[PDB]
Amino acid sequence: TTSQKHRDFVAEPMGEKPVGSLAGIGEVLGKKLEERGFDKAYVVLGQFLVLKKDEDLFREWLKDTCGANAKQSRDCFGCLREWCDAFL
Amino acid sequence: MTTSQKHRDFVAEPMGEKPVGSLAGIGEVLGKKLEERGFDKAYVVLGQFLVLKKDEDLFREWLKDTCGANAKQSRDCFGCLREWCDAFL
Repeated sequence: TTSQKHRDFVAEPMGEKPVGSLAGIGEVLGKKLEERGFDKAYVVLGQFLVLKKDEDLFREWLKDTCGANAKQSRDCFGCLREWCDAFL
Repeated sequence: MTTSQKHRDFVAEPMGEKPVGSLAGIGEVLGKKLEERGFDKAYVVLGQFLVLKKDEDLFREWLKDTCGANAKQSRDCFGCLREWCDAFL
């Protein structure tokens, strides 16, 4: 199952969308990401790609960086993976 | 058109699993050094470009530090990723 936020994100180029457009990334997680330099969705895409799309390493990085729980990191990973399948 | 045919072929379509050598400015010598440092697919270099927030100075310096690229090579590589992003990101 997936949220509408996921489906909205995977359907279109992300351009300059903020980090909060990513599935799983709510207001709390977004503030922390912004505070650490990840202010737009594409910067988080960048990390996903530097980590060679590795699910375990990306979800752990998201936990260490902004405190995402398992569901939140699962949803964020899945939205980036499906976005890449469509556009990359 | 003053770009390389490599640039044009790269920016014309999604990059998928293209090797790092498909990037403009990345010949066999630079490509090997990038591959040895774990940057084996073009999208991994895109990743670094994006984590650096598309900053030319930071990205070109990273490329120089990582594979020894010269100014022309690093400018070609940045320009190709910049225009790819403008087209597809």
